[PDB]
Amino acid sequence: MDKKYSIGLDIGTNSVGWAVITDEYKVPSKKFKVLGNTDRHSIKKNLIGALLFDSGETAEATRLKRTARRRYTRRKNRICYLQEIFSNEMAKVDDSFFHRLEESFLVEEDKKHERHPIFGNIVDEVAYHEKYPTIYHLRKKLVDSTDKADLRLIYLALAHMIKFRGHFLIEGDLEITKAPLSASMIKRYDEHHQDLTLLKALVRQQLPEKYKEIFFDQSKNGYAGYIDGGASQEEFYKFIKPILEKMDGTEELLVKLNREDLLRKQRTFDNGSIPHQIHLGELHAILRRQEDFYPFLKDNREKIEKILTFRIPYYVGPLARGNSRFAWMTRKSEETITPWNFEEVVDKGASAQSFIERMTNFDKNLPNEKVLPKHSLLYEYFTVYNELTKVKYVTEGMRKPAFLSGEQKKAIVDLLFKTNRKVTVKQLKEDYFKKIECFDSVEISGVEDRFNASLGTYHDLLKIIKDKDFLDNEENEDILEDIVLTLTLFEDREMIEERLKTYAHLFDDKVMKQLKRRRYTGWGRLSRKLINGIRDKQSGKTILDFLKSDGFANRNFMQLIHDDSLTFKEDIQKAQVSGQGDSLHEHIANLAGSPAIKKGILQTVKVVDELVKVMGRHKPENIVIEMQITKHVAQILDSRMNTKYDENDKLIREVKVITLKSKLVSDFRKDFQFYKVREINNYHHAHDAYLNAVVGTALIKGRDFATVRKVLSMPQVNIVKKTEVQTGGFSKESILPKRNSDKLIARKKDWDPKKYGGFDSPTVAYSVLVVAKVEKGKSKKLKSVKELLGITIMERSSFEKNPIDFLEAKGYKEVKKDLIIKLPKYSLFELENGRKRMLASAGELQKGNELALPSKYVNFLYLASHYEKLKGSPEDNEQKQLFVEQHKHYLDEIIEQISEFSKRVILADANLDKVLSAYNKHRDKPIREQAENIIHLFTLTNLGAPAAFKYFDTTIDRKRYTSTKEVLDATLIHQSITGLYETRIDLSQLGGD
DNA sequence: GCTATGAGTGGCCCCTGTGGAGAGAAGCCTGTCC
DNA sequence: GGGGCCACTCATAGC
RNA sequence: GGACAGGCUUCUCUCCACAGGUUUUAGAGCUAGAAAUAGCAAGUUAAAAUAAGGCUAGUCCGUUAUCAACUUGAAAAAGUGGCACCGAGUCGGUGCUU
Repeated sequence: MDKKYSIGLDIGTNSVGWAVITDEYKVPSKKFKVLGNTDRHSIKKNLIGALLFDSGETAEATRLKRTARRRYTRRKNRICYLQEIFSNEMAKVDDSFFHRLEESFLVEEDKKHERHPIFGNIVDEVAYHEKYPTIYHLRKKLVDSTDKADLRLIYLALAHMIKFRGHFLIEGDLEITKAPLSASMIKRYDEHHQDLTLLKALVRQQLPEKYKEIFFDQSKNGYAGYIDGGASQEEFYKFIKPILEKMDGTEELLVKLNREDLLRKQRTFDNGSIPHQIHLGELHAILRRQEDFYPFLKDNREKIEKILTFRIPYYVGPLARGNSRFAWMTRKSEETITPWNFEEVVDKGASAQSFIERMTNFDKNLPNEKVLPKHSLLYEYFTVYNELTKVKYVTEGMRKPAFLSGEQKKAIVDLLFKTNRKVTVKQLKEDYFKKIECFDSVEISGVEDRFNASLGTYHDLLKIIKDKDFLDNEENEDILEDIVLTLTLFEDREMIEERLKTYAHLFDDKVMKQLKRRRYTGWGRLSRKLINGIRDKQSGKTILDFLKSDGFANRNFMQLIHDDSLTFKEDIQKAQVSGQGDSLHEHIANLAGSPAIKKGILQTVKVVDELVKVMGRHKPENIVIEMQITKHVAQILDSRMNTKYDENDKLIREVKVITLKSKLVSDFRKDFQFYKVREINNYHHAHDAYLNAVVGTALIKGRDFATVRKVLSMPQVNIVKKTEVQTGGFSKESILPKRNSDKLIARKKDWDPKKYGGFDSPTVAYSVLVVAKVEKGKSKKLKSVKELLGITIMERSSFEKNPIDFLEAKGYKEVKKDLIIKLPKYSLFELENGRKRMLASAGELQKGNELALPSKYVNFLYLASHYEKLKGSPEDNEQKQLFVEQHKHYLDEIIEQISEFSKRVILADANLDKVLSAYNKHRDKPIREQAENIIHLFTLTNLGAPAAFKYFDTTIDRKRYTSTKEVLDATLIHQSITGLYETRIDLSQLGGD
């Protein structure tokens, strides 16, 4: 016999609960076979459990980092182009100058040429640093001076301008000197110097004791920390404000501080508002000044100007040669794209059209067609004729509200739609019914004070074209629709002019000019072919044609597409693409929402599949779920379950799908006092799923209440933590100063971290158990070892490619290949007395046990927690308060059970003693305060990584397991997604000494 | 008589600020419809 | 939020 | 239940850019003193990297999504685990079957 049963599911963002119940609300328990090598061949478990998983992450960070990488690469390319231009003349003066510039980052030992970059000699370098303390001084000198200067200084100025060209927020162009920016920066530098001198003098004169801390201590927020340390400008002002208030003569300095102008640096974050035109002007001035000496400058002047001005248009996209999934550019010729010949290579119009169209939705009724623009004339025709199709009007002498004819529709559109941007009900009644039809009293139904459809595009074309006859000609419909498409697709005036150039023959200069200024945004939901492309086989009328005039039927779009006597429904059904059934992964990915809920849905579906496999492949009667997205989950479940068609090819619904809301179950809990505390454990998800299933089955349809109470008191529930292989950044991105340690990772292959510093704290991908021999001690004696080694994310490819060489690189010898066992994150281990630990990383463990607490304690805790906030009748409130007052001794029992559970699995003796001392010290506090503090206490034993918490005013820090050596002899557990299937492997029997 | 290793403990640490252009989805409000 | 790392004391044994 | 039409709000995906921050090196520190050190001077800028790198060599790609174990598979993927009853501190016992 197949015992009828149903599945209840609770779906969140981090957890998926599953419950299986029979017809009588009983939860069966089965005896399962256990694979492995241990003596435990059979384990009994209950058919209830919940799955926990890490929250899903979006793609924002990847997008930002990819954009940053592209920007850095393109800046490097600009610098390389500048150096390629200059190389010919630079070689004539100093051939090794470029070599010196590139290797300057290395230490003196690794440098191949002389250590001083600019000149290679100490005297000239000192002279340059003395005459020109800042690059802005050199910039102003080159702008104003009329003497032939060193080529290397010109290169430095041009490179400094190019590498920091500034923003492009504005198109077009925007001490009397042509370099206001450099002059302003030099003025700020001089003010900084003078103010620093004055500050030092005043501090030394009045308060000499603080001189050393302010001007020598790099560790504080003083001037030294503001310059050589990591102190920010705001922090420096914060620290220096009280000191200036303690001294005299600081009124000017204090006013400067209030304006954030005291001792201001040159390289400041306010530069984000500098237009690129200032840098362009300085560049052009320098080029003009120095072109009279260097022939190559004036010939390549426009190239240098373009390199600064050029940027890739955003609609074009990356200049990829086919092998990038993000690329869409159309490339005319296979030449190497350069900022000088960009115009002749890239089809700007085609690329822009591809960029716009690839995000446009396909027509749902006709998948192989694209929708029309929201401001398309044909779309506006469709909307207007659809609205006026169902309009009912009541005049004098009319018993029934009549329907408008096509002639009336055309007349009304011509009179008001083509003359008014929007047509209202009152305006219609006054202008057509009162004037044209000469009816004094007319009542219109279906439209609220204004028509939602309007001919805005027609009015724009009337304002611009100013020719009504050209607009009203059907022979122009193709040209007008193409014009509207062109206006919607592009935003660049140049491309708009280029494409409309073909139709410029029908219009004057000004008409073409104002057309170039119009833009439209938005798109419709139907395609051209659907509305007016396909024709009826008999009458030849399209959907639009019927909407214009349909006789007494006056059928709307929905009626036409569901009309059995017309071929529109036939064509729509025939056009349904019988494409490959989307893979459930990609099918779920096609949904709208955060990827986390998609992960939850996929896990839920796999849980359902495994449960069906467990129950002997006999499908349940009902599936209860709780969370459009819920509707899509229900659709997916129905599609996967009901798969057989009857003789009439109808859908055989062997399994019914149920959707429920949390409020009903919450009310059921409140009425029958089945309260839950979200902090005690994770069984609440399973209990909520069980309640969902029970309530659904009861609604569709003392024993039941007793059965529910018995079920909710079960201690054995299957909690499974889904293992995940960590991915992402190689390590923390904060570069740290050099230090003699083996834990640093180099930024580049040949950059020894001991001399350059680098990255720190790699993220562990996974660990593998290794049994081998390692030479330890000064005598290099072989020692057989057995330990866990964590593999970084950066080394995953090397490890997977050839594990043997990678392990030998670490010093391990005699590696037994078949003994390597991959252990993903959160792998489960079993210890003595049932104590369980989850492998968090290579060197840290997490608590892997769940506290089983009886229901009556949970009810008492809930009642005490909201003792003064009960929402119900006064009799119920007083009953609950009295019941709380009856059982004050439960607190001692709760503390005792917590102590026992801690002594059994937590092993936090110092923290447990602190907890006991705090509990004894605060035993006279109000009951509700006691409950509030005790609720926080369960964080100590909750599943997951240990965390700190507060108990009254005493704080208990987190207890961390800093050594994974105990699991080296434990029993490894592999659990299926529902945890019903297990495979247990004993690590102790492997790798004996 | 001296060191080395591991073992635990407590505490500190973690890249950030903005602009432009579009496309799409979803949640509410009104009207008509299948 | 949770894992990585450093400064410190200590356990413990080989020598 | 679904589709279209007007409005409010939030959220998601792709591209172009900018300003920083961090790191190493250069910017002769001087005086007295064996040195520890004491005093004085100065301090704003500059170059390169900004996930290791890869081959498809592009002015491209490298952090989202996908993953219990065993057999067959490059992988997507397919396949693999008795039942009923009585009990409950992480699940225990009893009866039939292979």
